[PDB]
Amino acid sequence: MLDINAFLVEKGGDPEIIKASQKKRGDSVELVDEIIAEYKEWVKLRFDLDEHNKKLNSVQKEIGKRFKAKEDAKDLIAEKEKLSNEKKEIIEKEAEADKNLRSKINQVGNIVHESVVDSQDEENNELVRTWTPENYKKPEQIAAATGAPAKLSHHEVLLRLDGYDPERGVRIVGHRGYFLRNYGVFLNQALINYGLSFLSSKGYVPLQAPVMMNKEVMAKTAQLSQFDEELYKVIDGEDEKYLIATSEQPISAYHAGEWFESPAEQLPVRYAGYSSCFRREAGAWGIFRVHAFEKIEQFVLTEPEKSWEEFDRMIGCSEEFYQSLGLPYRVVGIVSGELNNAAAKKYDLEAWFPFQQEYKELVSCSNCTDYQSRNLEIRCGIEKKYVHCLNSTLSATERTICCILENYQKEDGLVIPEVLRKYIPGEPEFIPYIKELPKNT
Amino acid sequence: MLDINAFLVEKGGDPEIIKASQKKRGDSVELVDEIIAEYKEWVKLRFDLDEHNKKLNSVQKEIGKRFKAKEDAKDLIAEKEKLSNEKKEIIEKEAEADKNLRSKINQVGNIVHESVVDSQDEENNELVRTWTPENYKKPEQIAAATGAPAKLSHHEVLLRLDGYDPERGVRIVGHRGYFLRNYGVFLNQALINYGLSFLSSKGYVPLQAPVMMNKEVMAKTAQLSQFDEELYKVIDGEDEKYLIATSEQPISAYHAGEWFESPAEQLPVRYAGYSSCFRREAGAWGIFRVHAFEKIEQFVLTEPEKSWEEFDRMIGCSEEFYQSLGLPYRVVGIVSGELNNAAAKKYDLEAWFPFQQEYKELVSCSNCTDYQSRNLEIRCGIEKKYVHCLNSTLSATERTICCILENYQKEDGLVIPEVLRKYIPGEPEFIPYIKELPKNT
Repeated sequence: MLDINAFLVEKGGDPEIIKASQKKRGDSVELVDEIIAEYKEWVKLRFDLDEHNKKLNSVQKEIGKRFKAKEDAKDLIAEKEKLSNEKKEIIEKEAEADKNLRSKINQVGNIVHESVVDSQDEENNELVRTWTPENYKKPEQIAAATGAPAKLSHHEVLLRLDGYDPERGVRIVGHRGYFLRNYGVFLNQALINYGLSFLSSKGYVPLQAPVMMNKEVMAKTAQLSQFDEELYKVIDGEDEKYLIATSEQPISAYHAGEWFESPAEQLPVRYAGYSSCFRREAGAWGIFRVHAFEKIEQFVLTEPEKSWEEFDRMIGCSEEFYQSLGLPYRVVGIVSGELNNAAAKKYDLEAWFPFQQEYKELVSCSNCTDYQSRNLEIRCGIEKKYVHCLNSTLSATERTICCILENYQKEDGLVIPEVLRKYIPGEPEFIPYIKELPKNT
Repeated sequence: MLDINAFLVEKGGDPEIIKASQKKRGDSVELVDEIIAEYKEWVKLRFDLDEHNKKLNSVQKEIGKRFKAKEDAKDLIAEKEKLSNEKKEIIEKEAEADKNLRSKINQVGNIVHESVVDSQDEENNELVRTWTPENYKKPEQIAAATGAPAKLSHHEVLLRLDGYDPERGVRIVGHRGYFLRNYGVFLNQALINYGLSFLSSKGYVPLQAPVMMNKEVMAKTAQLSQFDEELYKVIDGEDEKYLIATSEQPISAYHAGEWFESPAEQLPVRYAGYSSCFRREAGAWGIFRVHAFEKIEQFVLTEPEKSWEEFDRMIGCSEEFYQSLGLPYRVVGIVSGELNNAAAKKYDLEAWFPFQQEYKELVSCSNCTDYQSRNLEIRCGIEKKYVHCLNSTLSATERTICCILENYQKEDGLVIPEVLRKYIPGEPEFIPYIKELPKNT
């Protein structure tokens, strides 16, 4: 969340900027005035507590004196007990005010970066750049890597290759359930390992995260909507944890409570996160939108002064990865009304799906500045200064497989993307269709 | 579970053999007599239902006649309604008897194979065979692959290599939580991919299973104790699923309700299962006994006549895998009292851990005959004949890493097992210790 002082003009803050941001987000603007008002009540309580402390200390000294002189102190004792009973009430109120103030601040989104387009409608997303492989004329219903008619959807290609089983998957785990089979498995592993090797060659540290997280830690990195909507809860006898939606969650907390005190030397720290991911929300057929999938994630901590440059570097890394796979794409700047609480700015890389004949999101890249690091107490250098946290998908692997399937299909099977070959037993350049589909021409 | 007819001597069954097996298991012997008694009550109910059907049909014809002749039928109508009211009761009882009978049978373990040692005490496990690499003199406190003093435990080696993070892991997910880091990640992926390639070269079909399963399917393949003890439950709004303990669970159900009608040609079917695994029970330090880990599993369906030969083939496959990693081991035949419900026979491969100076289980191999396939209705050929199901660990990868760490350690770092090198970026032959431990000599 934002610093309490950001709301307080008298403490160098900028509440007007927070109001403008709230408005761009399409979120409550009144919340800002409410926070400021509650802050003043909290301050009044603190003053009142301090005055009671001093009066109490004072009447204590008098009682000591009274007893020393062997004089009755009933009057002072009465005053003491009254001041004491008032102090009790004030302590309770201060605690309540502090709690409610923190809950309110927690509802306010990060300050939307000035570059972001102000709109609630994704039709207004910024077209940042477009890339095509140089031998792919234009995005159309043609497989980019083969020049073949993009005749089959990703689900159909995968079925014909016998690379997954949605029917047995649904029987065993329900909605959108699936097994991967034979080359479906090898392709998924190839993307995971290629992804880890690609990032490690860029100095990222491979990090495989646990897929369960304690509630209290998760709550510090993820917004409310995410719990009562997005995350599966795990029951462990009497205890509960959450399954993660992305390794960004546990990895963001990896350095919680730590301090990069010599940041010129210690930062940036860059992690190639790997984990399975679980989402309660997944809506057609295929492994494009499912409840469980794997992701290689970039997660980076930087000095506050350097996060914007790193943002460009991280999307550049993802772009380079998709270029290496020969997949056409565009990069779009997401409108303000579509940012989650933590993001100050977000670019999506959306790759061309030639059967679908549309660009579909494969990557999101966000600068969350110090919104999470403040909660997680990840300090930077010598109120407090915190690191900036950025996250960017490298590959949601099953979804990336869908894009590969549509772009590498041809009449008799699938061409294997060159960079993935070394990661698959036999280093096949091509794998044939094994099965015909019921519906065909 | 066992066939109902196995309990019925009059139906070609062998209840004495089931009693003997129960006794070997240290489970209830009385359960067998109880099942037989309840079966007879069920039969009595069925007879009574059939007699009521015939009487009812009979009195119906008379009522028709009576009405045809325009005669009063109050007497017949009364008899009809009485027979009807009795039929209602019988139907309800039959359903209850059938339910209780099935619940009882479900409690009876698979018939323990005659080769299995009859005992409740693992000290009596059969020593089946022992293997050592030919340049490793004997199991002692010496790293088998390097000849170096096995000075460090697996946890210490992994710490010195900076290959995992138990401290940040525990903070984020609690008990035994961990991240894998750098080479810890690459080694885990290497074992997964080596394992898949090793089995696929043997004709196994790679199969990556979903890690969630619907309750009703899980209950058909896994015993009661497993739910109220072993499995995490997942909360999905109003619904619930389980996280799997091993890909053997969903893969055993992969062919549920299917029929291998030409088994000479269609069987055996062999799967190289891959998934993460989740266990509520994990007890020191390290990634040897943890709540979440990955496993490559052999899962095989065969004709009933061929399962014993396949059992030998499957343990042979696991042995060959450990031999290829240079890890000394022994194979032990688990005593009757230690078999789970489904296993008719189980071998554990236990690998030598030179720091621990003990053999520790890395592989279990079981022939479950048709105990699960009967529940899952997986038929074989032309009462009913079902396939046999066998399962054997190829590698619990994090645990296998522990064995590698102790056996490949030397004074200045870790030798990378030769077969894994091709799977790790840079194909390192050796990786140096990066960190010193607080406690040392």
